[PDB]
Amino acid sequence: MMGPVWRKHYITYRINNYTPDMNREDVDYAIRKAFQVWSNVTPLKFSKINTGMADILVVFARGAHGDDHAFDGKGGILAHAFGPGSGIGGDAHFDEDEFWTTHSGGTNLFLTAVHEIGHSLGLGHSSDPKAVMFPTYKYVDINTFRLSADDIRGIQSLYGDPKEN
Ligand SMILES: [Ca+2]
Ligand SMILES: [Ca+2]
Ligand SMILES: [Ca+2]
Ligand SMILES: [Zn+2]
Ligand SMILES: [Zn+2]
Repeated sequence: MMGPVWRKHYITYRINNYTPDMNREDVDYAIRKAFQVWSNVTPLKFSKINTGMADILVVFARGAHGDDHAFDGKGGILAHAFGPGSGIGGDAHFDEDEFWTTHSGGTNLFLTAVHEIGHSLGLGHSSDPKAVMFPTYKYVDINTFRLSADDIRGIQSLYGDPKEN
């Protein structure tokens, strides 16, 4: 049996609040590129909103932060998201007790965002260590990063593929 999927292809997101670890512009870029990774291999279209309320709310929070799952300080769980649904549904939370970066020190925001957004869209983990949904964090360069076949197969078993033209 499968978890719930989004039942719409236009999905909005809003950045709740910004970590202080990085330039604001880099936060915006990383989340954006991360939605884009999944846009690239489905029909889904994501758009940022600054006011109102959105499907996927992106949050930086430490400790207990108001849902069913408290963060565990620095290290441990880096972040978590919730599968498609209303409300908390689809949201992504990043543990402020990490140090989020654009590089291979601390924890790389773009690559964790890709993994959390995977969950946002309905994916679970992968047993393939090449998949971005593998539950262990490893750095790879952003220019070079690609989804695995396994990641691709799982997202597209959910939303199908693109779609021209
Ligand atoms: Ca939501
Ligand atoms: Ca943690
Ligand atoms: Ca931090
Ligand atoms: Zn949370
Ligand atoms: Zn995960």
